[PDB]
Amino acid sequence: APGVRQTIVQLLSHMRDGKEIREYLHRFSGIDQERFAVIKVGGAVIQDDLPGLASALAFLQTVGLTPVVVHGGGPQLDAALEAADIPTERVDGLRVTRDEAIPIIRDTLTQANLALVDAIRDAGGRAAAVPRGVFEADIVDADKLGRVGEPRHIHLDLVGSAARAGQAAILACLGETPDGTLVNINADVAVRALVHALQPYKVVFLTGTGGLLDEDGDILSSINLATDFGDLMQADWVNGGMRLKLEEIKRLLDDLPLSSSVSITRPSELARELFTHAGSGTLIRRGERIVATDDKSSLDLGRLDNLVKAAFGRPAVEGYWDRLRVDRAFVTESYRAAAITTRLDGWVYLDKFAVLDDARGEGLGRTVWNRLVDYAPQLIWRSRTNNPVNGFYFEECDGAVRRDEWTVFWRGEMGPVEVADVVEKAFALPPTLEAP
Amino acid sequence: APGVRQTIVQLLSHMRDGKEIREYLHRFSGIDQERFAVIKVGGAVIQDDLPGLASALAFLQTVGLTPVVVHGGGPQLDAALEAADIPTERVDGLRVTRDEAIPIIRDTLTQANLALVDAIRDAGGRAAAVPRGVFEADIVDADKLGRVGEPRHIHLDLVGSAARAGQAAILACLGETPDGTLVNINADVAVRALVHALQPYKVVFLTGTGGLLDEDGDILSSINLATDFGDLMQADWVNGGMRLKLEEIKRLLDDLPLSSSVSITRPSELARELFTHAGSGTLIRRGERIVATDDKSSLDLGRLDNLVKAAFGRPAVEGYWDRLRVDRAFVTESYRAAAITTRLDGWVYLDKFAVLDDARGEGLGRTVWNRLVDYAPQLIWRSRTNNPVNGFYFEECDGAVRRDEWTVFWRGEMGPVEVADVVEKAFALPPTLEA
Amino acid sequence: APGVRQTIVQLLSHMRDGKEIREYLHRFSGIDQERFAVIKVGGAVIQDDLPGLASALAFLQTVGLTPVVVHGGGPQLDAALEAADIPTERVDGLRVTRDEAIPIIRDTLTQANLALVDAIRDAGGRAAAVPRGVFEADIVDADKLGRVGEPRHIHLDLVGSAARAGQAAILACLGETPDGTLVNINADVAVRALVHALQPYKVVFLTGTGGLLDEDGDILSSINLATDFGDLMQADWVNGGMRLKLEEIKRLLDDLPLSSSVSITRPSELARELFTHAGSGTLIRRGERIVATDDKSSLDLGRLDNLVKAAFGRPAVEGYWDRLRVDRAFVTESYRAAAITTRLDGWVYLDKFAVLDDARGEGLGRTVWNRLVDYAPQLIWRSRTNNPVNGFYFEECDGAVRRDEWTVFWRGEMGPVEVADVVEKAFALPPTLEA
Amino acid sequence: APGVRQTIVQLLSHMRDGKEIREYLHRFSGIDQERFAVIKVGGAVIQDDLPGLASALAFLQTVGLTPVVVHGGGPQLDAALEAADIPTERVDGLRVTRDEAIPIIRDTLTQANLALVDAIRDAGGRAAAVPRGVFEADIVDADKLGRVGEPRHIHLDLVGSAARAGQAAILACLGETPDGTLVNINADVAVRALVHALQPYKVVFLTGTGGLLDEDGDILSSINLATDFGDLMQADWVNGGMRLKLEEIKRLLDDLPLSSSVSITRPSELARELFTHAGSGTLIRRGERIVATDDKSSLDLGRLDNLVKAAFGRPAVEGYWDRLRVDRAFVTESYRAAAITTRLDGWVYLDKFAVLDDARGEGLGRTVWNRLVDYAPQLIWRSRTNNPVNGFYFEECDGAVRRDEWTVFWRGEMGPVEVADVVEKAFALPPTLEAP
Repeated sequence: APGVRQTIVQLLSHMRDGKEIREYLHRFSGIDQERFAVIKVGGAVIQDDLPGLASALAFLQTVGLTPVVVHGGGPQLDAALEAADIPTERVDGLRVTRDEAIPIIRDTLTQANLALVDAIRDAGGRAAAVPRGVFEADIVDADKLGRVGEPRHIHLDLVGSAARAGQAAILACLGETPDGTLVNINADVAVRALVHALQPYKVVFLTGTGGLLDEDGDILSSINLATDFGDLMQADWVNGGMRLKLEEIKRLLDDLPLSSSVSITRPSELARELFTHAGSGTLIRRGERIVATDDKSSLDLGRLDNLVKAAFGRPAVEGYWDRLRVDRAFVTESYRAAAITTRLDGWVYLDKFAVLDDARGEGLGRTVWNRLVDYAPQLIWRSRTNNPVNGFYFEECDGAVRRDEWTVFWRGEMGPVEVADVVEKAFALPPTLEAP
Repeated sequence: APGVRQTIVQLLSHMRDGKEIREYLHRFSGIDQERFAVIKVGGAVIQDDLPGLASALAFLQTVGLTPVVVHGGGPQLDAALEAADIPTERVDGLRVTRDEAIPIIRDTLTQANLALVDAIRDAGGRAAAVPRGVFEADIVDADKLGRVGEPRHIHLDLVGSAARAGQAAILACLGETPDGTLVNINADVAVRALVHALQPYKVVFLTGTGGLLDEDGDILSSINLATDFGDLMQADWVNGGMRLKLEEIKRLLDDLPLSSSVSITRPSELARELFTHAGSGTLIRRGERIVATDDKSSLDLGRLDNLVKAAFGRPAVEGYWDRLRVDRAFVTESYRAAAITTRLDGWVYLDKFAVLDDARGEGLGRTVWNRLVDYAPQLIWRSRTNNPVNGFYFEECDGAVRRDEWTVFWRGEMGPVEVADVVEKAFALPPTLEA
Repeated sequence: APGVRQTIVQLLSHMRDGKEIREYLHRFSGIDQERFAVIKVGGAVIQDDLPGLASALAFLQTVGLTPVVVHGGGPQLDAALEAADIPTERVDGLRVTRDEAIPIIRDTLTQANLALVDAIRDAGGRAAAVPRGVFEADIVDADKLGRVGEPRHIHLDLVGSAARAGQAAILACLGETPDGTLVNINADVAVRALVHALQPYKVVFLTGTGGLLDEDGDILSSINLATDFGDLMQADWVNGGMRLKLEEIKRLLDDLPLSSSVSITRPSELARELFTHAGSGTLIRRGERIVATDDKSSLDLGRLDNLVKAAFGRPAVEGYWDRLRVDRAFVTESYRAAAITTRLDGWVYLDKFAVLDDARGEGLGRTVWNRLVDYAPQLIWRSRTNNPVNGFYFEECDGAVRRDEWTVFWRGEMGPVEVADVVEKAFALPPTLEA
Repeated sequence: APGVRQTIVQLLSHMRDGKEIREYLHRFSGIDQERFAVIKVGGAVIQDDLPGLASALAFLQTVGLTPVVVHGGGPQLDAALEAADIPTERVDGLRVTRDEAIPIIRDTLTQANLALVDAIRDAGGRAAAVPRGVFEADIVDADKLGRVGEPRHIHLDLVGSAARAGQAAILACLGETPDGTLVNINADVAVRALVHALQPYKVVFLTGTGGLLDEDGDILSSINLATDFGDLMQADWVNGGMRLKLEEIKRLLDDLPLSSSVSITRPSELARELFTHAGSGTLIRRGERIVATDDKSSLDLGRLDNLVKAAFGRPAVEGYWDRLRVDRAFVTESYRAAAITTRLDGWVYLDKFAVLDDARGEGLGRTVWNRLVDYAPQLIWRSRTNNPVNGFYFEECDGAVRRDEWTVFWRGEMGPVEVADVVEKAFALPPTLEAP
């Protein structure tokens, strides 16, 4: 194994979008090599675009990553079994495939599966086709739904055989009960059980839609279940469809570490989505709630002082928290990220902003900032010249002001005359953390 | 992938027998994806010698060849883990595995199967494990034999997915009826159906035995079903066992092109057997019958002169064939191997013996010799000292005689005084090929 | 050899900064055998960090580049094994090694040298150790300094024998007078003579220090001898040490083509320094003086429009240059980097700033900025929000102002109220490049 | 290291001339990798045939072998220093190179050396040029011979650096005294000291002559110093030249294990010489004396019975050695190989022929056979049908006779009538070793 990595990495060291690939490699250097990625795909894409999914899969595996790919044959089977016939039966709320449809789906996927594995190989990747035997599942209903079952135990045995070898495990979605009765698993129950078993770092659904949509119909650049979910279920414009995947993605992530994430995208924007700070697709985390409030008394000072000591590096001076006045407060449920407003000549003033190393990487330091600006469109703050984080402040503000030691910033459509006054004030505020 | 294929020629280009690999392999340009090779193995070898088969399979695939390997779990299943949980195997005709044994064989082979695929990768080969879903088979008997079935249709779909990628398709021996009923195919019916479907160039069973035996117990260097089979079934020393595989191998080849062949061997002699003109193991063809004749006139001279020019390397001098007298003639149907007797002072005398490089390797040069000695127990012939073949002549004869240039031989329980005369004649006979 | 060269492109073809290696390397198609790179190192690094230099050298050579490395044994010889047998080094001008120290330095470097070549091979590189016989040198002083000499003629014969084979020629720092008298060249005179002989494109000293320092003690991101040198010698904070290497590096480059450049760095920042437009270490060129002017007329417009089309990517609108008013103009001699001031309400205003990709990497875009600020302590300019350069503008300014599309900047100790006016002007100024 | 071998060997397994290359590889698998081969070369070959030596060297190294090559510049310097001048001085009995010739030979060889290393690389091999620093040597005479010295200690340090890397160490023949005085070593003293230090298995001198000559002028297919040497020094036709190399080669081998050998040949016959059982060049061993005699009483029976028990596998029946009559006896000094003649109806009869496994491989079983036939041109013997050694008997005889169990052979221009009688006798002789 330590053979392909070294160079594939001495590569990744110098690039614009490199720092965030070599490290996946090191993390899953070994053993959790498949713990890299799960990836679902609706029947359509593989059919109408056999070639793009394929071009994609071969980049992850060559980089050291390991897609463990799963596919259904929505459209090729959905339509191919009507050519044949006896296609209708969807008993409870989803598809019943009675004894007659068994041989079709085998033969179809298996056809396609290879089509995909070979499509994968065509693209320069390495992969193993693993189209039977992954899902042990119990058939739970004999009469009604016909011949459909449920994932009870997972033989990861096979995937690892492909992966260990640097192959993308291309699991199709069929299964065998443990006595052998071949069964059709609708792929979602499959993906879960699977994501469960594997604990990948990322899980993606490839569709032709290739992004998800807001009220205005634009692509959705991230969700945060932790906060967003309830609302999100509960809006009309959110069409029937969009409430359920969200149900399911919350479980998928509710059952993985948070360190996990998710996109849903079209193959073409696949590149821009995993490794950049904008992108084109939906990434979904569970992320964490933010706690708000104007009520300095509802917050844990012992604990926040405990938050602060770790982010920056100093403890607040004595008698300080008592003295703080305070306008509005944002603490994410775990007291590892927080934002605080005092006031000044009417201007909302950012007093302290502290995000622990773990929180920034989860992309949380960043949700925080967001309720803070939704609430304060006109905002002033200051900052040490070296706080290497200054750069994010310049990217976001509509104002700046630098002296040797300190730099006062502002964010709002104000003209400097106005600003100069509170700003002058801002340079004058004293240091809140002790000495240099 | 970069370093592999290349660092295989400018490697085997600095040695003596490099032309025979390029020439059997290039001639083995039956890529046809996987139409390369089928390969049975008895349960035993994988167990007691996981490592050998494995070392072997990795040479074919890196060379450009493509073993499509298949395996049962004879001993590992026969014994341990079937005897462990004390289930026990029930035989009616051959083995009945009733509903109880299903989970064991899956779980056992599947174990071992990966054991082998990983054994394969351990050895530096590329392979895919294809341990379920190749054999669609019908369970034909419900009550009696329990849960056992029969190959009706073959999804080569899988093998080609491994092979196409340069993987040794390592199909283990289980199957699914088309409705799904998991079933135990006893491997033979599997291999046939399979070899049927595939039409490989070569098909080899691997066993501990690693060779097959004659009357005297020595390894058997080739058979020729075409001629040998009838007798071969019909000899007592030929033990019960040895009659049937021959029954089956006749079918396997009877159902493949003749261009096909077959070894049965232990991993260790696998090297010497495929690509050399001696070897160590059993190669089996169907070959062709030879018809026996004294009739110079019933033979194709234009064509034999065509056979001779290729074996040795000179053409017969003018007016020769017409001149040739001829006591008796053996040509294998294809005019690529032949043996000819003239006469001399009563002694049957080998005049010419030519077997083309292809025929030698098929083990046919060698059937030819056989009717020739069944017919002439007392025999004389001669030969050049360098004809590197000489060794075989000395292994066989019961006489020799060497002078710098030529060497007269004889094969018969005669005392030199008798012999000396025809022999002296033998040295005297002139060269039949030019300078 | 098969797997190496190839598994280097379809590898660095699936990443963002792959064009800059292909483009500095292909542009670095100064194979000229070894005319690739020279590389000094102080005794220390090889000792305390045998492994780093080593990890480094193996990247150049596998890439197609060819480090011709040279080494002294500063610390290993200075201390241990010279202090061990208690000989001790005698300095008159710099170091005298009288007859007694000969065997030590041979034996020491030669040790270490292999240590490095093997360190090199450990790292997956290819190299040849070339630890005697490169420096033919004359011992000029017999009595005083003891046994020390001077490089008169260079046998590159050896280096090319290692390099031609894809070996990092690892010349250690000993020499033989032409009659044979083994001699200790203090390495500098060696490196010069050597860089002289070789004409590499780049030449780098490796030290623990791994960067060079300014007044404030920060790493120095580039010098420009052409302009900087005089001042540079002539500053007190510039400590004794820092004046001389600069003396020597001026000569080294004064004697190479300008196309040459130079880092001085610690192994760890070696990556970021050669192939990026920021980096971490000292790059030194001779660069060229800039002459200072307010005379629009003394500048080559056809040629500047030629400079501008390349940096940004649009051409100026018609009748423009004629229109341009112009307070002051900085063009580096080569018309590949330039800065221009118009005016506005009294404020010097940066109108255009264009540095071609080549100039940036030479660290020249950056000298330019320098006379521009020495001249205009109070300065205003503007900029697109995306011009990925913006960051440098924010690192420098003492003012900013952002709106969706554009961003007005300023650099001076002014209070926003003053500024707001010219700034409001700044946002108002129209685009100078088309759409 | 275990990287290049495996395949380079799975290669060598099937060939006509293969069994005798893979094993050199295994022997010198590691560590004694340079203990593979030394190789000298006269100035001429590298000049007039830069390309052949070169084509040669690259086959050994690619096969796993490791030539450690040494060269002088006989002709290119011999002639190039007369262009210059002051070329004459050969003080004792060989060449004096006074202070003036130092810079020439450096500069010449070093030129050529690289020429050879590059010639080596041109040929597809891997090599390192190691043209200074191998020979530490003392200059022993200051005034007379000018500036020439003598090999006192050997830094093998360098060779191993090339070899370890799979390079053919191409040592040129210059040296440095330990204080540094550059000196010219005439290459022979160099080769010895070197062969000494290295203990290679084979050592070869490449010349344009490319073989050595007998009385009749034909190429000499092997010598055996052990026996041949005294005579060999002592024959007139043996010209002045041919007595001395033989002096030197005896020392070279007298100071290496016997397991060693030697050819002297032209590059073109280099292929046929190391790996076949004829060849074209001279191979030289020390080999071992053969002891002869008709005197059964001068031989060690306890010991021969000790020889016999190991070769075949049986001990002679009781009272046997006493009974043996005996015509002529050949024992090589070490009692590990022997040949014995009794008589029968006048015909010299080979009674026992036993060569221990070690002796056959030294090629000694084979010298033995040779005095035995020089002495008995008409010879009869017999042999078991399976004694796998039968084949050598057929290659050599001018007669045969096979029955199921035994086979009677003869060697001589006799007609079978004559022979049949002693032969009939031969089949009738009883087994000398006990039962099957």
